[PDB]
Amino acid sequence: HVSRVEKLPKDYQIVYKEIQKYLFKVGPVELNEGIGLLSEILGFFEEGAAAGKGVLDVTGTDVAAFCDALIGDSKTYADLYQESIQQHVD
Amino acid sequence: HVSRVEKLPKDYQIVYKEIQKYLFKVGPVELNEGIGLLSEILGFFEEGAAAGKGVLDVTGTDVAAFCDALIGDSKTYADLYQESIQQHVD
Repeated sequence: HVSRVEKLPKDYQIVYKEIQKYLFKVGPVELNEGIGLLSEILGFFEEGAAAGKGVLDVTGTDVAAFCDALIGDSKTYADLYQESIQQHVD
Repeated sequence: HVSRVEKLPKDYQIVYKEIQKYLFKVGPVELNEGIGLLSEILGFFEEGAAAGKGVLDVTGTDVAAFCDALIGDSKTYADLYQESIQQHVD
């Protein structure tokens, strides 16, 4: 078995590696929120591939601007976190 | 500010809610890996929307089968986790 990152087309992998570096430097500092963000970007990329898009058609040429639009807050993480607890009750 | 989940088209939100329930019952039990998986599915959905796809064009009609293909292992989480540490050095 292998990481789904390794299953991306090569172009997508190159841009993902740029992304990991960037987000480390400007994204959430916390390990878990950091991986949540990365996981999310990975899914953009996976659906991009499946849709027959080139990576820059997903991010645009300004990849940092793409990342920046997902870091504006942590409401998204917070939602997913709170929902999982509400369930773990179940 | 609001969760990006709330910014999805309504059809995508409906299928995401089905997904949260399903994954809770069959997905990783661990809180963090669970949110990582959810984050990833969310990105599939976000790129689906941006690409002009209907949700079932992203998941297929067998939504449980879609979820099942992302739960076959945790190599993907493990990768993202190990990479973040290697960096937090930096």
